[PDB]
Amino acid sequence: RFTDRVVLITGGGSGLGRATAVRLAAEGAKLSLVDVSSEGLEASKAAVLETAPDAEVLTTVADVSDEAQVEAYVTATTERFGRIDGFFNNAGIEGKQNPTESFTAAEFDKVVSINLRGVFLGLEKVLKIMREQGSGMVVNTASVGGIRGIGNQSGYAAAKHGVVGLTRNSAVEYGRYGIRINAIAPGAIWTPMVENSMKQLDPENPRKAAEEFIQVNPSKRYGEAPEIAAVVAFLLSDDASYVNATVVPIDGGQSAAY
Amino acid sequence: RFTDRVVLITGGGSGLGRATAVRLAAEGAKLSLVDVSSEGLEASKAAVLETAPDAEVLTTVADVSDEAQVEAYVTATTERFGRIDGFFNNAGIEGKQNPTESFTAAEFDKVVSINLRGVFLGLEKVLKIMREQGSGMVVNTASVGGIRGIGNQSGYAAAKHGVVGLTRNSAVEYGRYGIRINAIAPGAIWTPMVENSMKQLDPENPRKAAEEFIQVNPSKRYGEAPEIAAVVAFLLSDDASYVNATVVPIDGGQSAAY
Amino acid sequence: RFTDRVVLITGGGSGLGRATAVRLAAEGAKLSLVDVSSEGLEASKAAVLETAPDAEVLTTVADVSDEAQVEAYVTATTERFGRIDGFFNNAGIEGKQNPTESFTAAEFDKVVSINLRGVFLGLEKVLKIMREQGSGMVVNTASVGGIRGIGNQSGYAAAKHGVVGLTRNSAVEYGRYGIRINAIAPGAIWTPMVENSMKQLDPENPRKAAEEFIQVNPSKRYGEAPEIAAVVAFLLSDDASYVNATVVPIDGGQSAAY
Amino acid sequence: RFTDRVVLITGGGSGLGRATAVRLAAEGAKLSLVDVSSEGLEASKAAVLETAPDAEVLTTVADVSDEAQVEAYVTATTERFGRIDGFFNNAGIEGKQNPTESFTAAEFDKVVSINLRGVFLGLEKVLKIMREQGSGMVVNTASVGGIRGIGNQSGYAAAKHGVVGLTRNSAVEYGRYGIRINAIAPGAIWTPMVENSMKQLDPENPRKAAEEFIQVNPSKRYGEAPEIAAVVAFLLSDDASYVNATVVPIDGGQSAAY
Ligand SMILES: NC(=O)c1ccc[n+]([C@@H]2O[C@H](COP(=O)([O-])OP(=O)(O)OC[C@H]3O[C@@H](n4cnc5c(N)ncnc54)[C@H](O)[C@@H]3O)[C@@H](O)[C@H]2O)c1
Ligand SMILES: NC(=O)c1ccc[n+]([C@@H]2O[C@H](COP(=O)([O-])OP(=O)(O)OC[C@H]3O[C@@H](n4cnc5c(N)ncnc54)[C@H](O)[C@@H]3O)[C@@H](O)[C@H]2O)c1
Ligand SMILES: NC(=O)c1ccc[n+]([C@@H]2O[C@H](COP(=O)([O-])OP(=O)(O)OC[C@H]3O[C@@H](n4cnc5c(N)ncnc54)[C@H](O)[C@@H]3O)[C@@H](O)[C@H]2O)c1
Ligand SMILES: NC(=O)c1ccc[n+]([C@@H]2O[C@H](COP(=O)([O-])OP(=O)(O)OC[C@H]3O[C@@H](n4cnc5c(N)ncnc54)[C@H](O)[C@@H]3O)[C@@H](O)[C@H]2O)c1
Repeated sequence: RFTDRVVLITGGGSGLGRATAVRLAAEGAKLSLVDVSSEGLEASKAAVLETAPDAEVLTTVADVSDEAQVEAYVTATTERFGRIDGFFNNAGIEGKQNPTESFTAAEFDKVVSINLRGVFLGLEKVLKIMREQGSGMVVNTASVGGIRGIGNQSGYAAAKHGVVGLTRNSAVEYGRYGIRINAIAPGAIWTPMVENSMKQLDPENPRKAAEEFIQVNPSKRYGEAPEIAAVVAFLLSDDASYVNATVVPIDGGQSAAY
Repeated sequence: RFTDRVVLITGGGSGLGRATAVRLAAEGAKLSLVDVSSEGLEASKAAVLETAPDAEVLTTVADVSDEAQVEAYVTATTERFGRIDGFFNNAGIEGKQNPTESFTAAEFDKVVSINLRGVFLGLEKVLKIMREQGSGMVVNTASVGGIRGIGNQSGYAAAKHGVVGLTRNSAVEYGRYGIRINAIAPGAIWTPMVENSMKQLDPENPRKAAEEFIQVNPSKRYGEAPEIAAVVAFLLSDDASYVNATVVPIDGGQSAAY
Repeated sequence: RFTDRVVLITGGGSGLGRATAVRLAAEGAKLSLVDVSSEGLEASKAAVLETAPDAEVLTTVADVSDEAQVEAYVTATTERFGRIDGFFNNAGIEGKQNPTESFTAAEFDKVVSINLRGVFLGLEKVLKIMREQGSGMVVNTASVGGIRGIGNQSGYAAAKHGVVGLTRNSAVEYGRYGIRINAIAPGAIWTPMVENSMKQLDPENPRKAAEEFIQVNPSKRYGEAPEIAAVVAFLLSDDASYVNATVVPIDGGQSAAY
Repeated sequence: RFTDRVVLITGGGSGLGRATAVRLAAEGAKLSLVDVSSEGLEASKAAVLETAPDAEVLTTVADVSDEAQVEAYVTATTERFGRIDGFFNNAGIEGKQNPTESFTAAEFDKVVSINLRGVFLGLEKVLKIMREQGSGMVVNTASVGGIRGIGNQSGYAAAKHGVVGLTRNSAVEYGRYGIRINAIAPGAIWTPMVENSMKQLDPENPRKAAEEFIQVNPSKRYGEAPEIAAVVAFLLSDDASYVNATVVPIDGGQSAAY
């Protein structure tokens, strides 16, 4: 579904970004990966070539919270491929866990700058190009914490709910051009962020924390990165031609459970 | 994604059911189509064979509001294919439009028996088979009227919201077996039901009614049947392996717009 | 806020209905209580008179699943008071717990006839009267099971989600007259229904079942009937003059928690 | 319901903040009003005293985006009253209307700093006091734009959705102490912010813009400030003792309408 289509992925040097890069490459996509980690980008490109030896992959180091660097990764992508067909606005961090009264303004500002502002900046720059093209698909990475309350994550909760807001508002504005903007709300997916999250929950026994967290999930298991990549591939393809402004939870069913 | 996978579709003699049958067959599925209309079933099978000449298609005439007939189509399916990998619980009617005070108990009961009871009976019989298999994917057809208020459709609104309830409740029960149960919430899709709906809205000028209804939609256009089939194919495939108890609107973005 | 105002309550012979009757009478309301239990209705009236000695209370025995009896209680109410200012469409049953494949059509039909059809019939008759008056407030009792999946309650989940649907659809139709129609979504409130529910969950140890069920609740406790009555009094008063088509969870925050 | 109870209100110098101050004072509350406008505060206190001459009202000039000033208004409140029983975290601005690609990072940052960061800072300082007290009620002002997509308001949509996120996350954290945190989602309420919003929509004819905007609303009219104050009074009182982590739309029913 992606033969010769250009997909831009932020946070493409690890986890969901990498898994999505691999899935899209398998479907024929041309890729532009963006991340602050050159080490991660190198590994993601290598992972991609293992699945698709002829895949064209561009890598760019950029901090999504910096507007100048956002313009930089967008320019790098268009100069290399000449267009942007898909955009996985995915970069993000968790933030240090703490109850609201102890979360701190510094940490709140940090999480908001990357998770929310970064997503806004990406949309501001990429949507202009897509409107001129008269086409384009976008997926913003929210979280179940973007539609429900997890606790001890003021910054993340505010930022991820904010991402859903950007998704709904932008979708209403650009849907008339054929552009589709949706968000995914991943739950407990075993990625580097989630592994570290469990480390925060119980530094002395992260394994116990992880096992305990998933007990209440209807599917009774953690999801894997490729399971998220499969949904993102759907939302960036022609198969989602009439899906717009939606939030798709990928959580085994927990957000719908009482 | 459906090579030799058996998919059972109710309401398979027209519209969304037919479009989904065609898309799934193109992906290699074996099909069991169910409908009250033998003539519609014949046309759907011919349509499937035009796209996939070697497709195996079973057809069964059955009224979903009758428990005996529901058991009959499920039995016909297992005797023919030996298993059920996917289930598109899609049959339904709109009901005669009227404000709540004039909707009538007769029409309310009619719509509920087909749109809600029919979906329940399907789940009751099929989920047993899927649990025994240790696998299965289910998609129940709700509507944007199942998550929002459209007006003048007491019966449809109650029944479709009910379908969402069955989806959420059953998903919480069967997710532990690897089974996934989700619902689609189609909006303005041009099918025979929507065409007839606009005729009810303004018998004197159905085209004017259709044009006026879609003016507020963010995508500025009606959706087409294949656009629904593409989403159903995703939700019935391995790509939706961690998606459960969700409702996916396919409405150009209108349910999310204020 | 209810001096001289007439409020009609179904399921007024116990739990939430009785608690609401007491609260409304304390606020000066005239009452019309409806229930299948004559014993309950008389105990409710007695409870009302303890709080408001001069309260005017009418009691009518009626089964809400029977349209003729619904018309009977509405007529009894208008013949005695001459108008209906508020309507707490509250009667309901839980239904025998069982997974979807074992829920049975008989039990499904039973729960739907009382919880869903009963609410529809009440709206059909009462909304005509309120439209003619040019005023009126309605509260339909849904449940957290009407917005989330609890498990083992196909009938209840379908019917309560259906109640939310009736609420949204009817609210869109009658809002223009100044009429407001909203729904409440109670969670773990200790009433006779919840008491019996825990008995179903663990017959040998219902006390342990109740204890374990509430552990995950953010408020860490069960709600009490008067806490629901307070919200209903708000929704049936002039304070809710611009609140329409909403679902208000009264669950300590569990439906919002991941 | 508020005899001698201390309620702190940000954005208390105008619109919803002022109307809420008046309603709460009528119910016996002691008030602490916070705003960047000294004239606004003076006018609000005068309005309160006209309704309740015996009310105790403290006013403090502070910019909610500045942490030092937030700590200052909280300290001013506790030194004057010794406690904080209710908190209406309400201050906010709209932001200049523009499609996403033209919204600008500067305007995005401005709206987020006041509407989102301001709400977080308020919760961080006040929830500590309420936890120590073992009691407290909080209402954060979101918007229909915090649960739906309005269009042309990237900053507002992101910030208000973020407010809903803080509401849910904090509510899950503090519900165990008996504290309740909820959000209101006002729609078209005729206040100074909305009047200015219509001027942005059509500078040439703001009246036409306003009339056109409300046409689709189910209630067929704009809401008034006292109608919001009535809901906030409910949410800050004992009547909402089991209501937590919810978002209550006060929009005539439009967010529920398709
Ligand atoms: N339950 C949940 O909330 C949940 C679970 C999984 C993922 N997610 C979301 O999915 C997305 C990806 O997460 P992941 O699991 O793959 O984590 P990850 O840490 O494996 O990958 C995130 C990538 O983003 C990069 N990154 C971080 N800050 C950046 C910045 N300022 N500029 C550019 N790149 C930056 C990191 O270096 C890393 O390569 C994130 O938005 C995350 O919040 C949420
Ligand atoms: N906006 C919306 O609400 C919207 C728009 C399109 C479709 N839908 C839903 O999609 C589903 C399919 O709709 P469609 O557009 O393809 O309509 P359609 O009328 O073209 O097809 C519906 C099929 O269901 C069959 N059917 C009806 N009652 C039946 C019964 N008792 N037993 C068995 N079969 C029965 C019909 O014969 C027909 O073949 C329906 O559930 C419908 O409610 C909703
Ligand atoms: N968590 C939850 O889902 C939850 C918790 C409490 C209440 N509720 C809902 O609140 C409402 C009140 O329930 P409750 O807790 O007070 O239980 P309850 O059993 O104490 O009271 C319900 C009343 O409804 C009456 N009733 C039942 N069927 C009837 C019929 N056919 N016609 C007329 N009256 C009839 C009963 O006789 C009883 O007096 C119900 O709709 C219930 O589903 C839901
Ligand atoms: N449909 C909607 O979205 C909608 C409609 C009305 C109100 N609201 C929300 O309700 C709240 C009140 O709005 P309103 O209608 O009363 O508008 P308003 O302008 O009349 O009052 C808002 C008050 O907040 C103050 N304020 C602004 N920035 C501030 C800052 N940095 N520090 C301290 N005070 C500050 C203003 O001076 C003003 O007195 C806002 O949060 C607004 O977003 C939303």
